[PDB]
Amino acid sequence: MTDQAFVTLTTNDAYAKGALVLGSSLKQHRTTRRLVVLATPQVSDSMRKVLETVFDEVIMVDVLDSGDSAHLTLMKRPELGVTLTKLHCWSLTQYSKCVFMDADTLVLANIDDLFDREELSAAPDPGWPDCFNSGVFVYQPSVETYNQLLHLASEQGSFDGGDQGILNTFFSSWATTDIRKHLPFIYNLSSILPAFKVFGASAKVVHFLGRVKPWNYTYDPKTKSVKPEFLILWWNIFTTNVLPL
Amino acid sequence: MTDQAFVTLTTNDAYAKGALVLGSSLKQHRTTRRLVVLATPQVSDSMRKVLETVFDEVIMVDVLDSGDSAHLTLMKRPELGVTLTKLHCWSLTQYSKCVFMDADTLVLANIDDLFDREELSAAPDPGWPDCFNSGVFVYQPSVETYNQLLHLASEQGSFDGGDQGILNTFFSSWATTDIRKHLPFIYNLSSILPAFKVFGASAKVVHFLGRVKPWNYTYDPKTKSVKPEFLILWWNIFTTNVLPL
Repeated sequence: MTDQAFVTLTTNDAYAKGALVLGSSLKQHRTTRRLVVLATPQVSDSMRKVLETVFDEVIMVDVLDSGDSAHLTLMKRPELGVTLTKLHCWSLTQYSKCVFMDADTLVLANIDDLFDREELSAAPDPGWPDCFNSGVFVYQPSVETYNQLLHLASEQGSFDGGDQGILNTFFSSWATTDIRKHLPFIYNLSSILPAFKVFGASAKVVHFLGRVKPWNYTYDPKTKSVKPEFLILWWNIFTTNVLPL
Repeated sequence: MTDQAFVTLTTNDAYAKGALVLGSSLKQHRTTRRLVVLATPQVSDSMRKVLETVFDEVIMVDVLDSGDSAHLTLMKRPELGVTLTKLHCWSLTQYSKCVFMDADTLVLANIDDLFDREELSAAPDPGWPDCFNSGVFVYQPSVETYNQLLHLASEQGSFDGGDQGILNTFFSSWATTDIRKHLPFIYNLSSILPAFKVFGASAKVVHFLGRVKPWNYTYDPKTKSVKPEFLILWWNIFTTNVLPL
């Protein structure tokens, strides 16, 4: 299936270690789709070489470059540099449908059935459930949709300063229209109690939303612990699958 | 509209002060439906007299009495006394459709359009959004449905020990079937940040989920403060509307 792909984003070498675990977990449960990672010039050249060993395409996005399609929007909204870089996922018109996943997510089972969904399909966000969490969403690349999002960013910006705010404003009918575009919470399980004991075993994707990202923990290979099984599995994939590359 | 009603529950005099504010807020925004409160013998006789000044029906429920329909279930599940008392809302077969609201909720605008919904319509719960919050839900009373819930309580109980767990287990298709049965989050806004600045103004019902209930705060009538505008409005309705009764 060279027609569809999983898309992620790395703005530095720290988040690149998260995408390496995400891409390895996508390979571990045997995905038939392509693996795409969007990278900025802040990612070092040697870290991009490590990313090529996991992902099928390492696409460079530099919103600071005047030739970039989102550069004029950046001058109006200089605080949305990361957001405008992520919005380049709609520019990947070589694919018909994609599933974007942030670098701080981890896959626990095959989620290729997400490509049976339409744009825009996303899981509900905890805290404000009438907004979807932009950590995992199924979309369809389009130059039209991409230019629509850039104009919305220039006109209004983002009410949370990130991508989730503007994406919820653009796809504002998500909470009341089609329930098939509501992904189950197990496709984007927030790391932040009795409900977990009943449904947490059916988790497919865990979203690390804590203050300390998984790669910023101090991992002890002797005890296989850190300074909670999901955080241990992240470092297990990182040491077993990612490092020998 | 003597055919439909709002239903609440009071197990003691402390929660009875919350139902007095809830019923007063329902009267403040002019509801055309009946006001029903379920009370246990633990509510004092004089507090029931105060409840009759607000609600149209004060219905007594005593699961400790051997003649109660849920008494045999209580012997199997002695920890679900409050839950089995709340489940008596389905026994109110004199109404065709009802909207249950917990005593720790507060109404900010007319929500009579909730009776355009079907059973079971409820708002998503924050924390685990694939489960609905049982603080506000639209249901249809039925002896059949009530006996179905009692048997589920005897067989499995509740995975959270309260009503929300068993109600989510019984109405398990809520998260994936009809989106019209997904009430907007403003119909049950949890008191527990950038999303509030955009949508919080459209709030219709606020659900006080904090550790300290609104009636357990120390209210100073001089400064109109407590020991945050929703907690102030609760005590304003309590002092202006409830006390002169």
